[PDB]
Amino acid sequence: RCLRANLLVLLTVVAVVAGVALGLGVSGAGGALALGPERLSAFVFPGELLLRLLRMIILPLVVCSLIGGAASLDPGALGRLGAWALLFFLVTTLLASALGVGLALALQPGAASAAINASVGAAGSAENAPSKEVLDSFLDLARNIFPSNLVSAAFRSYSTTYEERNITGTRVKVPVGQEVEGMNILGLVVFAIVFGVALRKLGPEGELLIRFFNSFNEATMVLVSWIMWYAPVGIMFLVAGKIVEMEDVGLLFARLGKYILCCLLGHAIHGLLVLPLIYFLFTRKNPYRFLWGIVTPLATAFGTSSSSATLPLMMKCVEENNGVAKHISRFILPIGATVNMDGAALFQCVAAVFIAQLSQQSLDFVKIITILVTATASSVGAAGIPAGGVLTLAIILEAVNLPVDHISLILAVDWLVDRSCTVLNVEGDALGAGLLQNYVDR
Amino acid sequence: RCLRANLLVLLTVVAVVAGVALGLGVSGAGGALALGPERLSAFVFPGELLLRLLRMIILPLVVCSLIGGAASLDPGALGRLGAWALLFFLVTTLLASALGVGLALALQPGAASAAINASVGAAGSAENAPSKEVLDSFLDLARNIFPSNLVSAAFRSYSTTYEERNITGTRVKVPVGQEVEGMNILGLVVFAIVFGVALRKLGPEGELLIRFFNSFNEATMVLVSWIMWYAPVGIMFLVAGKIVEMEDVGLLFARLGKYILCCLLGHAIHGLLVLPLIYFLFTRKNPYRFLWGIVTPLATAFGTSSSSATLPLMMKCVEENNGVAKHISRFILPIGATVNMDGAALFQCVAAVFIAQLSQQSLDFVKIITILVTATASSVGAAGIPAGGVLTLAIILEAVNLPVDHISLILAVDWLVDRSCTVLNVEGDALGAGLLQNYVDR
Amino acid sequence: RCLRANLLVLLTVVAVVAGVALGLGVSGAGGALALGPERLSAFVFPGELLLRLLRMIILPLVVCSLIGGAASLDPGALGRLGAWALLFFLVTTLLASALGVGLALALQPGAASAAINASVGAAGSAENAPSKEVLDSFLDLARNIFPSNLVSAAFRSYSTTYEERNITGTRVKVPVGQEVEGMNILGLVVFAIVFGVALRKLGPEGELLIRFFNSFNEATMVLVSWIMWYAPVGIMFLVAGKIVEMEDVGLLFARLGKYILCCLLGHAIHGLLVLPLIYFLFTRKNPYRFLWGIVTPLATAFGTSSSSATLPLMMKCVEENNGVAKHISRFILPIGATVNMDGAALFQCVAAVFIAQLSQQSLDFVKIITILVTATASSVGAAGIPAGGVLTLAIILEAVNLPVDHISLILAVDWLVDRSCTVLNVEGDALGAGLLQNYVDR
Ligand SMILES: O=C(O[C@@H]1CN[C@H](C(=O)O)C1)c1ccc(-c2ccccc2)cc1
Ligand SMILES: O=C(O[C@@H]1CN[C@H](C(=O)O)C1)c1ccc(-c2ccccc2)cc1
Ligand SMILES: O=C(O[C@@H]1CN[C@H](C(=O)O)C1)c1ccc(-c2ccccc2)cc1
Repeated sequence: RCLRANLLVLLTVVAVVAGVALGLGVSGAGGALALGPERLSAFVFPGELLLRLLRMIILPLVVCSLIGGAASLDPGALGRLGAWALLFFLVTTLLASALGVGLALALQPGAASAAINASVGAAGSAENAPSKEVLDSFLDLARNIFPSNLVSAAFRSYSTTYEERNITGTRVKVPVGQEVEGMNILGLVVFAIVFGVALRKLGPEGELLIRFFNSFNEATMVLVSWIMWYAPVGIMFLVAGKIVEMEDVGLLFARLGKYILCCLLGHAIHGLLVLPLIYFLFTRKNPYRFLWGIVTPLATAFGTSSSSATLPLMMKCVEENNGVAKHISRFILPIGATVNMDGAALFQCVAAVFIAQLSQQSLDFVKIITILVTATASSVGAAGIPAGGVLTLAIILEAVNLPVDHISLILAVDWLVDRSCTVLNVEGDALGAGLLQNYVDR
Repeated sequence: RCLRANLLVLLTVVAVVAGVALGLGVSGAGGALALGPERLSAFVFPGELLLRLLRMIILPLVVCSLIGGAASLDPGALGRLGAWALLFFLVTTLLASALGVGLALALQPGAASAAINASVGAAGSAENAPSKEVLDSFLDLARNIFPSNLVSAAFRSYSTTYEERNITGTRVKVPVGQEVEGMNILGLVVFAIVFGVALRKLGPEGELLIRFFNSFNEATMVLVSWIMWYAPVGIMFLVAGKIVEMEDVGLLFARLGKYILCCLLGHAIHGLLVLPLIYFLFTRKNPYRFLWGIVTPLATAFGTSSSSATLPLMMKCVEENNGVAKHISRFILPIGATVNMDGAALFQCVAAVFIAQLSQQSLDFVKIITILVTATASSVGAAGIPAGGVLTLAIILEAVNLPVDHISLILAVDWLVDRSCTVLNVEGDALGAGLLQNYVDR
Repeated sequence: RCLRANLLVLLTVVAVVAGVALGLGVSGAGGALALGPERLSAFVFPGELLLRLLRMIILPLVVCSLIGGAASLDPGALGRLGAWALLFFLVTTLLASALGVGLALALQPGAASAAINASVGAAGSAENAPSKEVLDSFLDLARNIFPSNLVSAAFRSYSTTYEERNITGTRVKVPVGQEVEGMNILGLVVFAIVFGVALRKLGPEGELLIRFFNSFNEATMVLVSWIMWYAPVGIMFLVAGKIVEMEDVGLLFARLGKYILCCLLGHAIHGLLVLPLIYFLFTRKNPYRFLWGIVTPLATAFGTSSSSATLPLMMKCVEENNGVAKHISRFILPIGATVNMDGAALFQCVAAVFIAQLSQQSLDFVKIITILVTATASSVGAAGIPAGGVLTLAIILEAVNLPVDHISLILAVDWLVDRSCTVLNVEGDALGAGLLQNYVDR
């Protein structure tokens, strides 16, 4: 039934296109001048509503899916599957970062152009920042792993601020911990996996609880169906709002065309050559057909710019349309979302290479390897914190000591490239799931 | 067994009467002068303890009751029942507001009297307020519906404050969102209903989870029995404390007797003529007998002045004493508490008409309809936020541009009329439940 | 199998000893000068990680264990068991406080010595404090009992701050309530017990839910096994960090040797004479053998200095190694942790007697009884709040009006005696559990 099957894909693609058209027409016809902030809020509000709906269920779906998936195969096979999955995610993120270096080095987006100016963008506010240390970031990562409280971890994460409690002499900023807002999805993932392993360690005592969590996840999936049918309206209004919130006639594109083209080309090459090649090599099944099977979550990622929001829609589409195993999907795809960020590592590395290319820095071999490794680790470093969309580039440049004086340049255009990043991240998650499904099948 | 059956009703009526007598005697014999703030806190503390007990269980009871009630009848009948229930609540709230107009217009409580003075009450602090816009209130309503996180929604709700982030020129206050304290019971209600519909959409997978939630609610009901047996002491001490906290020899009654009489008469006429007439018309069964069946929750509402607190006691009494169906009770009565506020719409409209009557405003037909509709919507507008006992009148007067210069007059006497409001709200909820029980039975 | 059975006990004792050796060697070899704050954080971080792990599971384990234990015996036997348990905890805490008086009165640690000076310790900051009233502390106790919301009670507790809302004349600080951080484990304990009683009041409706909670607790116990195998590393690094954070060559020991010896001797006499004597008297079974059965939780308490953290390890060890009944363990040991603080009452009383002994106060009989009773009540007074490690001594001295001018003396050495306090608290909990197991068996 092609007409009914492809209806959703048609609807969300039409939603994205019509949202772009609506926003461009509104901005050209007057935009904010004809709109006002109140009508801007009402115009963006369906987007905020879709993101409120899809952030409501990631906690049930992630927790109960991992508990229902971990306790479906014995811990030996689970350990092997988790290890090969982490290896796959690490390799894909690393290949993405290397592709970013190879593109930004060649196209040279940091050539002398309008982007050389940074007074308007920075205006002295770029240097002023928390300036989180790399060690403190890794410690906050390993403290959001193994949370102090599960309930608080359902909406809070640990962030190490810096006070000035060294008045005795030579004032040095010292770390203090204070829980902030944002889900600790990494901690919940680890707790859930460990729980499911515990229930598989038990036998008849755990059958009730596995039945509970599988039923709960199936109910949440039934909610996901209806959220999915709502999603095109939210995507349309969200995209229209996010191109009405800033003019996009071509001024910022004319400013940073090489950098944005480098990022989008890197994302497409990662998402249409590298990972499809890996899938074909391993499972020997049409990767582009599989990619067409998941267009609706990809479009939702492009609209939403959060891997959080698109994941329920994705797990529904992968388990339903494509012939991916239910337990493998449950175990892998949440872990893919919180760890694999191929696009994030990609455009972080490309941004670093761009800001280094302007001012003519060297970056011969050692600094290249450094940016690769710290981008690969920051794939998960940025994962626990939702606020740090591109904030993690500052700590990278602190590690390797580059000019952070114009990091605010990307914040004007962060809303664009992060979308394609989200697309590639969910794509890499699904391709890992398919590969590991075939590996477990063999 | 009349002696054992009516014991609780006798006990709570005696508690209210003895609390009034205790507070009046203490205030006459010296009150605070003989008491001190520390003994005032210890004297009110049983009231605070009862409200802490009854706010502990509304979350379990509401969530699990709606999940156990929604998934007891098919979604078609559920949709019809929900639609006729919302229509009933809307019509009752609208009739209440019209009754408020009809009374305040006739009795004319805003005649020239001591209430004309407002310097002592306002003293310039009335105008200073957040001044929340109507659109922003509706957006916060639809964002507390569809919460971002369920756990946070168990004790937090979304409130749009206003910052001054327009330093570029012509400083205009802009909205920012920041979650505040207070349960998001509307969001939990909607999520729970949707969940129960999902479990009914499933079949054998959901039987476990329905059995879980029904068992959990029955356990919470068993707690409610013991809280109910404690409740008269809390009501007595609470009422005594709330008339010791301000002198009530008759000064404020002598000031606002017409307004308070108008509100209480409106509440009684709504609760003893209109809704009993509707019940008799539809189900043809003794409405005043049914009203006598539920005296203990009504007295608890009068003491507590929160529809939150009285609801567990009410659902216990309605399912136990009166012959109302268990599933219909579960589905309707929580939704009644968070949506139907007949008394709130009533005294909000009466307060508006009173403040308009002083200063001799017109309010011919269009403004009357405006106050009716905005009161009907603010019945649920004030529902998500517990702090806004009468705060929502300011945004109404912002919509229709009346003198808010003396809104602080009612805050001295808000503690009185809100009690009768709570009584009428729970009464309207039960009468809707009985009507819809008979409709489903037919 | 002695070699495999005693492996854990060997490992944690070796961990404590090696942590002491590591910290002393690091402090002697340069300590902070060779370390830096960043490496100090990385060196303490395994300790923080163990405490994050053991605070993650106390909520599941406490809640589900009490629900699974309360609903295993009928409410009559439960009421008797709870009453005899509270009587036992009260008597043991009182005996501990009397032992503290008897030791501090005899050894006279407040003799004229270096400890007479307090300018360096206090420096005027001792008097400045919240100065919480005793009545307000008891009210906050009874409001953390019977929480307003269960979810918030999973990570928040009620603390009455004091504002200055008496500008009308004679500015007097007035209480305001605002929820703060810290688990409301007392409220969760009471709610859980009451819930389990409700499920036992029900019959077939509750069997599912009891099976759920028992399965959930068993899963959490399975997590506890792995946390237990990790624990020695955390204990070693934590102890090393907490003796590297301050020099302990003997300066503070040379300052307060009599006071610390009094506290440790009181703890050992309570833990090795009084309670073993009671156990032998009642159950007639080797108490020191039972004490050897639980060495690993005692060492964990000595390392961690929190009865929160050690309790999962303790309930595992008591149910597994020693022949204590599962239901009795579940019901008693959590209640022991949140109520019985023998060591806390002990060193609080000893600290009071020490600060009274310096400056030559009388403390004949009435003040002795006062300190005993307020210490016995503050055993649970300090229990709800984790921040108040020794903060509760100030409100005691407010009750009985002693010099609080040098309360900051103990804060330098609070990290030492609180460890032995935690050891004795968990020890008293287990001994109560064993006694009541034998009583129920008889
Ligand atoms: O902050 C993030 O990363 C940046 C945000 N936009 C870019 C993108 O989403 O690709 C990169 C982030 C967002 C979402 C989740 C997530 C949460 C719950 C379940 C599953 C996933 C993790 C990390
Ligand atoms: O703020 C409110 O409305 C005013 C407060 N006092 C008046 C009254 O209670 O009638 C009007 C409010 C209070 C309570 C709940 C509620 C919460 C949970 C379950 C069920 C109900 C909704 C809204
Ligand atoms: O603040 C406390 O008491 C002082 C802290 N250090 C000393 C000690 O732990 O002995 C005394 C405290 C700590 C922990 C818990 C606890 C929490 C959850 C489950 C079980 C228990 C109660 C109260």
